Amino acid sequence: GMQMTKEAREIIAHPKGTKESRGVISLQDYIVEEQAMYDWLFKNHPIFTKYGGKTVGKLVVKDRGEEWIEEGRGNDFSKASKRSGGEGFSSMMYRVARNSTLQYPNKFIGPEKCGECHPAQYETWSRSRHATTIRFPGEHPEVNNKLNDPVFDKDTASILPQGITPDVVYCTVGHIRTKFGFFDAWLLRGTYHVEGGLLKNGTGQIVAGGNQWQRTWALNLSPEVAKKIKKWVPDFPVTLEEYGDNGGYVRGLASYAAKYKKSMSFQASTSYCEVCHPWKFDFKNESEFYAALGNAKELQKHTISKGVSCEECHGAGGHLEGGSGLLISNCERCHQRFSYSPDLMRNNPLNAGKPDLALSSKFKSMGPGCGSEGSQTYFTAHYEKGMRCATCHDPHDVTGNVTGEKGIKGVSYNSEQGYLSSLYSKPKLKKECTDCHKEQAYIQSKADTHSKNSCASCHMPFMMSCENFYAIQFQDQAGFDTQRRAHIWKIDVDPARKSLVAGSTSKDPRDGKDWHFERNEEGRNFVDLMWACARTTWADKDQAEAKGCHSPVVSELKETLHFKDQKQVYNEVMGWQTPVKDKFTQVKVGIQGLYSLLEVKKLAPSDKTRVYELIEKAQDTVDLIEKDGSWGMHGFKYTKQRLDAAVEYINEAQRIMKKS
Amino acid sequence: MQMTKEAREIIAHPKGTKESRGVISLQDYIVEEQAMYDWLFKNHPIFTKYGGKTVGKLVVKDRGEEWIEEGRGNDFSKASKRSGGEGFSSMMYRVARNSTLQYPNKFIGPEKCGECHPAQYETWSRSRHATTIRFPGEHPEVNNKLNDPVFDKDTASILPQGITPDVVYCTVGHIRTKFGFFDAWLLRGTYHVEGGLLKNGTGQIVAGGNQWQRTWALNLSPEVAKKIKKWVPDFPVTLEEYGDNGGYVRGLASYAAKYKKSMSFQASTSYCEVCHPWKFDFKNESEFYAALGNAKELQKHTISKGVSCEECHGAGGHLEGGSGLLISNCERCHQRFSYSPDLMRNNPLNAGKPDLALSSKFKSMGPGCGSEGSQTYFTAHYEKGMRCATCHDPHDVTGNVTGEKGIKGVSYNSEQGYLSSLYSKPKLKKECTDCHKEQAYIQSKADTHSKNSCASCHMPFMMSCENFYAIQFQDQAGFDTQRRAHIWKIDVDPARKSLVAGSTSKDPRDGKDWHFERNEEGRNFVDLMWACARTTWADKDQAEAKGCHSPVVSELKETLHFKDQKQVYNEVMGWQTPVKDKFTQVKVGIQGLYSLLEVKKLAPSDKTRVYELIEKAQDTVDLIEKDGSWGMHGFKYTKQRLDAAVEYINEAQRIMKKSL
Amino acid sequence: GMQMTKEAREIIAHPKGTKESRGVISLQDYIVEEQAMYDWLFKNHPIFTKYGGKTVGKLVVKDRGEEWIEEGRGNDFSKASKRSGGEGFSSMMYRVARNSTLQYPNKFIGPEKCGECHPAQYETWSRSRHATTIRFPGEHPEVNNKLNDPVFDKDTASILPQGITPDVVYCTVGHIRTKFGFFDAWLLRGTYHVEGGLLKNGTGQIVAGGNQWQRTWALNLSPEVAKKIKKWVPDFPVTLEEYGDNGGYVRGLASYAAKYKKSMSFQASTSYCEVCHPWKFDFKNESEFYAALGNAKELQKHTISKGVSCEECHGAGGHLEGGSGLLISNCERCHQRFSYSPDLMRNNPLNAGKPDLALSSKFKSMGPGCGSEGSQTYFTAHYEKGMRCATCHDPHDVTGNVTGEKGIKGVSYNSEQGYLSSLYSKPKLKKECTDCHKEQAYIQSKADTHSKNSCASCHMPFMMSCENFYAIQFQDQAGFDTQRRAHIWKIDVDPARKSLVAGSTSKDPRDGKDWHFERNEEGRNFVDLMWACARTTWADKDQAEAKGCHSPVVSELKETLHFKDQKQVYNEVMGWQTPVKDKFTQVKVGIQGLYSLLEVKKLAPSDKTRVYELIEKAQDTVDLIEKDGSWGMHGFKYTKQRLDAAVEYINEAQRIMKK
Ligand code: HEM
Ligand SMILES: O=S([O-])[O-]
Ligand SMILES: O=S([O-])[O-]
Ligand SMILES: O=S([O-])[O-]
Ligand SMILES: [Cu+2]
Ligand SMILES: [Cu+2]
Repeated sequence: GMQMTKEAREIIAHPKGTKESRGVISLQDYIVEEQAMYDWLFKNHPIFTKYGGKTVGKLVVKDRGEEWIEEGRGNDFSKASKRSGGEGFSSMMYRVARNSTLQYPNKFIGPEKCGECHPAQYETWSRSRHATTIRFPGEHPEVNNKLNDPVFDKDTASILPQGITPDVVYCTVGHIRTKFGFFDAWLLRGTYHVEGGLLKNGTGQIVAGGNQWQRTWALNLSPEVAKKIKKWVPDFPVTLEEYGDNGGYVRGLASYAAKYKKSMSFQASTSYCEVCHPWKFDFKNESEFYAALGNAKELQKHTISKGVSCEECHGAGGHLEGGSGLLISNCERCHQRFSYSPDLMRNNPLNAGKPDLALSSKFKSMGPGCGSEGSQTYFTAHYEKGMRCATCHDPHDVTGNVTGEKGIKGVSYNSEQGYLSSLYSKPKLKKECTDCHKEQAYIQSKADTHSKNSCASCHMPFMMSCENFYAIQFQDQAGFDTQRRAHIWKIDVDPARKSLVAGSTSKDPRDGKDWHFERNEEGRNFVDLMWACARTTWADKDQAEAKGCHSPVVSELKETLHFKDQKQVYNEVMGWQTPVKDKFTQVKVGIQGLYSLLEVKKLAPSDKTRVYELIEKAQDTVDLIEKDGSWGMHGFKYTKQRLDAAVEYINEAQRIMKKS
Repeated sequence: MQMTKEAREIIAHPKGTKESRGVISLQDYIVEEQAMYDWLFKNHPIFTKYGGKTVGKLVVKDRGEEWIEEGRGNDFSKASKRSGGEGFSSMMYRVARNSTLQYPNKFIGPEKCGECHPAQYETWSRSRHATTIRFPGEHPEVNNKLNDPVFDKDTASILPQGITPDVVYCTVGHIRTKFGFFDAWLLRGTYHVEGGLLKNGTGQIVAGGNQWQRTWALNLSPEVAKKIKKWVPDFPVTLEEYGDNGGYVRGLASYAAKYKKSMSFQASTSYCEVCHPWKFDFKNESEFYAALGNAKELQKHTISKGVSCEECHGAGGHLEGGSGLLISNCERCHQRFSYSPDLMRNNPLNAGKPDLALSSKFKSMGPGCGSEGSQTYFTAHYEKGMRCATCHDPHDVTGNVTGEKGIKGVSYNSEQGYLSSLYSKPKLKKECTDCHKEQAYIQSKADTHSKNSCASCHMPFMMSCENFYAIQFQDQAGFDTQRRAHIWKIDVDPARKSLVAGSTSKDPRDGKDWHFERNEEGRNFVDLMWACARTTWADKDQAEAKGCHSPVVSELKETLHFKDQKQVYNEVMGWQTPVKDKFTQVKVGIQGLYSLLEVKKLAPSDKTRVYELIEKAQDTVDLIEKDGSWGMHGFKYTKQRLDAAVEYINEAQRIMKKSL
Repeated sequence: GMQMTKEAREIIAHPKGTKESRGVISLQDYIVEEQAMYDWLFKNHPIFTKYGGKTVGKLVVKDRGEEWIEEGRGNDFSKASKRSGGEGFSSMMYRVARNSTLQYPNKFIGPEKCGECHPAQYETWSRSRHATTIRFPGEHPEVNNKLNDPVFDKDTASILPQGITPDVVYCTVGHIRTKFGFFDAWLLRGTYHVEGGLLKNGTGQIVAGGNQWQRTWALNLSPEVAKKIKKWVPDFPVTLEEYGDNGGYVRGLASYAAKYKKSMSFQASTSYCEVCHPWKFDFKNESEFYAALGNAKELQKHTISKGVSCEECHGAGGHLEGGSGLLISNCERCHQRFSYSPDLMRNNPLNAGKPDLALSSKFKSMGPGCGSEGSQTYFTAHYEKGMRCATCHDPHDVTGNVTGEKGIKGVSYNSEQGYLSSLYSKPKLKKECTDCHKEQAYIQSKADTHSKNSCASCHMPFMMSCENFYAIQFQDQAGFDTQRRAHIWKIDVDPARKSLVAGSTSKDPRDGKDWHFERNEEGRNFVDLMWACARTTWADKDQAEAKGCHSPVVSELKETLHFKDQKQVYNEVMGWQTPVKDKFTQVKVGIQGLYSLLEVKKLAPSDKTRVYELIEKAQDTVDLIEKDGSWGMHGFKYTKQRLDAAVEYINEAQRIMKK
């Protein structure tokens, strides 16, 4: 029936933490501390006290033992390592650095207190999604504070699912940007709704799923857009019923950590959400905490920090006397999301004994997860060269000056609330690509086909699934659950090889088993050309402003520029790169031949001068093209024409040489 | 006699965090200061010996005004959503760790850090950070004569009349700019004693006459002042013309006081301990209060003076029993943010973003010393991730500067290294030329300003350390000019000014709400009068380059004495207009010729030759565009490159001309 | 009477620490706290309890008083400083940042617990020599776990010297890479062996020295190689006896902190080793610690951190609740090793009052010591520009993918334990020379004599001594005790000036007194041509794959490329640089004159265009060669191809200007 997971039960039965032995809290101490919470929930959550433990769909407990220990094949990683004799535990993706929300008292003073002395950082931080990821009812002006009304069209979803009303919700998680979710007053993750009644008075039935409000489904993927995609992808779901387990009762409210009417996780905020979308309460001790649980108002009134606040990155009380000590976040708590791939291990016998080298990112079904930018960057040249998040990003102003969409006429949507209203993100950067890649920027600056595209538009497609909307993941088509920006940069040019592949445990192309990034010959992640050129998304401002790129679904270009498969994209690339690489090689061979001749042939001074001059001008051209390294993809006309001139330089020198 | 209204309101309704959370925050510091002021009202000699009677009124200035109200913090607070607009904002003056009111502390002193880090002790100890706080007997640069004239026999001593070393806890400062003193009661020295000696309670307490100023004592003689008056007719020459700002002898001005009219009554705790600190070894507060009033006792129990290792790195650093290691970002002492209602109002894009209307603390009409951080905050360097530590060594902040052997003063001694110096030469990790290669390359060619440093134009000494408003005539780029601006961007305009009065100003001399202007990119900028024609005696580059174009200090011919910004602007236009005109024709030429290369009627070899010439010309355009000074970095070289490109374009046109 | 050092006792008699006065432990507190340990050892170590205090060779106590205070002339530095009126102390090279191994309880949880949440960094750190510098018997698969049999040839050394058996060894220190040492079960540094019996039985005699297993002596420096070296360096030692006090009873076991049969340091791990090759125990208090001492098994059982583990760099407990506070190591605890040189101060009157500017590195006799990369880099352009270890190095994967020497057979050596078996190091870097030095890299990329060398091959010779094997230090010949890589970069071009020189106090070229680095006119350390080009070493994989470079000992090149002195190297450099500089000057002067002429001669527009084209293309060449700054040493053939073109350009423009 109802119990903690195996992993947790095994650690509880034989704990090897350090709190008692060393006076220092470590991973296993966090697994054990969670037991009272689950015991309290099995006795006091309405699902047991009012609904008799009955649900439409099976309840499935998912505590820190599964999230912090088992996730990302941490047991396989552990067995593959020498650490603790191959007998230890590995927390691949979900863990905290400091005390959890089960420890009272804590030393948090709240971001407003940091802001008294650091008013400048408070301002830029406070207009970011870090600051408002956790909010209370009354803090949603972007839907005029109507959490139970349709956001967009009147037949699509509200933020809160039916039967969940604001007075039984501790908080929402998320934004209009991508998705929302909710926590009830007992700090249980909202993996359910209530049909035929309300949670608030124990009426109706608890139903699994239909729990996660999804912007793209609600706004952009109408039945007519779905039917357009279905012309290309004959399995694409159109009717609500074709979304199946991933769906629900109304377009816009999908099932997440649940399958609709079939199963639902039963999970406290402590097991998972506190890692990345946190809050902290001001209670003196845990009794005060347990007495306030189940009362949304009392919990809210005692909330001293919401979301990714100053102290979540910099430590409770920062550097203040009596505080816990200053930290400077490297972001890996919430943005790394390592996941071990036995396939990457098996496929490269050179990696033997180095299970770190077979790390991938957490996948949500067939797409790399949101909050995986760190595990993605780990296998890039950038990271090898010492670059980290803070190299490029401002850590405070992470959302930027984005705004609402005035053209949307929805039932509750209000476009005028700044970033709260926005469908996009524009993080403030310390470094642009053009700061370090000057030759690429130079070629790209010459007026041509993509000369208005940002560097990011080809190099950082929106490959990541935040929603685990597997009903719409058709990855070989570079769509359609595409809400976060890949941090990989390297573009592979190949007719067939894919960035994203199924694990060897997969038995159907759509089962979603053990999907992972593939690695190229340099041991790095890469972006395939279907993602780079032809991806489909509604999260990409650059793409929206460049005619939807080459997506058969969102491109506004003529239809002969709609790219349907990677081989077609590859052949377009080849049409540009092959003549460029031919002229390049011709020049290189010409330069070498002429330097050989100059070592033995004697020429009149004015002719010697000219021959040398042409060789060196040809060399300037080939050095520039070689350093650029795109073989015409950063600007074909400038590139081809410059090389043509250089071939002609070589031809002139050869005539002069032949003459003498 | 009472604490300020601001401090009293917080005392009446405190909302700090020391009791509620075990963590000391801003409001706790306001509250803790009460006992000190109660003690000073009963025990300070002004009251116990002079009966409360002063020539000039006493105006209490505690943390309530310094750490809360300054920089228009209450206006910033009301403009913020933080705490519903009802909070407090510490804009410029606050500490990060315990104040000097908490005993015991964990400070061990810099000599102990020095035992294991002898290398950093050596570089730090020969810096002004190390000696900004000194005790009588530590002033070899004036032969330890604190009561005799430093320079000429008719100019000031460091300590004003009535103030003797034995009633002084310390001096603050150096010969570099200015000195001040604290009395043995740790009250700031905003007064002197006429017809008597403080130590005897004889004579009368007189407001002002309290801050020794190097520039007034040494450089600004009535002869120099008369020379200035010739250009600037309201410039003061006689001592009485210096008015409230002055005093009874040249070289002792009034600061935090107006001569015979008003004087601040302020403990060290309210203000100075933020930036020119000290720490005592007392085991508790009773020992501290028992020593107060005894200079020798305080001195003996002083464990840290000035900006010592632990002031940046934390009491005890990383040592066991220490308070935890810090790495200073310098904003404690070098930021000095100040909110400008005008910057908010003037730019409706800034609405709801009061951080964007931040300026720097002004000392009347000039940006204050220690505002390098609030200046750099609104620069491209800062946007690109650059911070103090990007360019500066944090230890060797003074450099190898020395005294002036040519000065013959009553007490000045020129042989004490940096103590004797008029200048500063901070050690740098990065020079402008390390990152700005095109600019450095053009600037390296022998020409008019090729021997100037980059910093000589880009970083003028715009900042007032002394608040010597008697001599501030900002439209003329003088004359209270002691610290170096960290702005870099130079605006090229006939009239627009860096520094402007606030809209509360009713007279050009009243100095109300002065602030920096912002350009179209939202950045601070340096006007041409500052960049080219400023008058200062703190700038060694300017002293070694014939005084630049200051009508007051220039040793150049008189037509190179620039008297207003329009004149400077016309000189800049004499260079940039022909450059920009030629550049423009070359660029249009290149584009036109490139487009005409698709005309038949052109021999192939003519076609290639045309290309070869416009290609070379494009190199010139690219260098000039990148440089971006339009000849200000080296007119002769810029002209040599453009003359070449003019020939290339005329030769290509000559060849094109045959087609017709 | 066995007692602590003069230096320790003087501080103990007049202590000026901060632990009692301020609640904060500082340097003098660490000196004071070492008393009980030495008193315990004088009473309880087998040297006294089983061998009656008798040893072949004099016992010389060396505690924190000498190591943490007197070393590197800290007393001279102190007297040259204004700090504490010239009357303070200065810890030049050996000191800790946080509690020593004398303080109990501590807050260490061990690297496996860090790695539970940081599995990635655990993996890379765990395959590095930081992780395994401290090991217990049982953990040496690279010798088939035979610490008492010969490693390599049957007539060379085992890791543990005779009389010393695994059961009375707490740990080894080191690797096959360079050398090993041991600590006995009482945590005394192994500066001795036992002849005629076993330490564990109290039989035999304690003999001084012959205590440090040395890879290069054991493997590479056979009597035939030594004879080859002797042909060039006549005083070079060939027979065991010619190694003298530095030597011992078997090739491969040298004397270190000891002179064979003559003297031996008596030193607890606390005095020196715990700075840089540390461990930590889990004991609740110092009683459990002392009760365990002398029992290797119980000490091992209670060892919670070994070697340079996560917490040694990051702090006990890291950032965890109840831990001691996160640190980010800047490496200077173990890799700096500053040493004050009164010669550098005296030779430069400008440095007066500034003793920091006369800092050098720890020397082990006549070679800069291992673990002095920091004091070296401190006087480099790179450091002046803000570069630190972490600019170039990954701090975790510091060993790299190096492997055993397959092809050598030895009685015990096992070549398939990966980095454990390896003779070399390949630290993972964040930045390569070529990332910042583009012009140099471009010229070096052109196929030519050295175009296949790494940048580091010439710029970072293996100048440093790990072993203090002074019997084989002949520094004017750039050999032969050469185990770690110099971090200096700047190459000086001179027929005679040397990087490494003897102090003023030296009275014999081989007495090894006060050796230091010389400083050039820019105030920096520099690499002389002998070290850069013709050095001899067995630690440099780049050199072994490039035919041994120009070493007369290891070079496989023709004998005319065996460089025997610096004057010869210099003459080879001048043969490249002189023609380059001559053409460069010709071009540069010609550009200048052409631009002047253009100001006052008139030409046909079409001629004028030509003169400009030729001058600008010559300028491009001048700017590249000048920025490169090697005057052909980065690629003579290409450098000459560019300058040959630019001489033509200028000649042709002068031709045109003549009419
Ligand atoms: C791409 C690899 C290398 C880089 C990045 C590099 C870098 C440098 C740099 C920055 C300098 C300073 C130049 C100056 O003073 O302006 C230099 C000088 C020098 N390098 Fe290299 N180097 C490389 C490879 C080599 C190799 C393989 C050798 C020897 C075969 C070598 C020998 C020298 C010498 C002898 C100098 C001194 C030149 C002089 O001052 O006269 N370098 N190198
Ligand atoms: O549930 S969060 O990973 O999108
Ligand atoms: O009083 S200080 O800001 O020059
Ligand atoms: O004994 S360690 O300095 O190679
Ligand atoms: Cu997500
Ligand atoms: Cu000042």
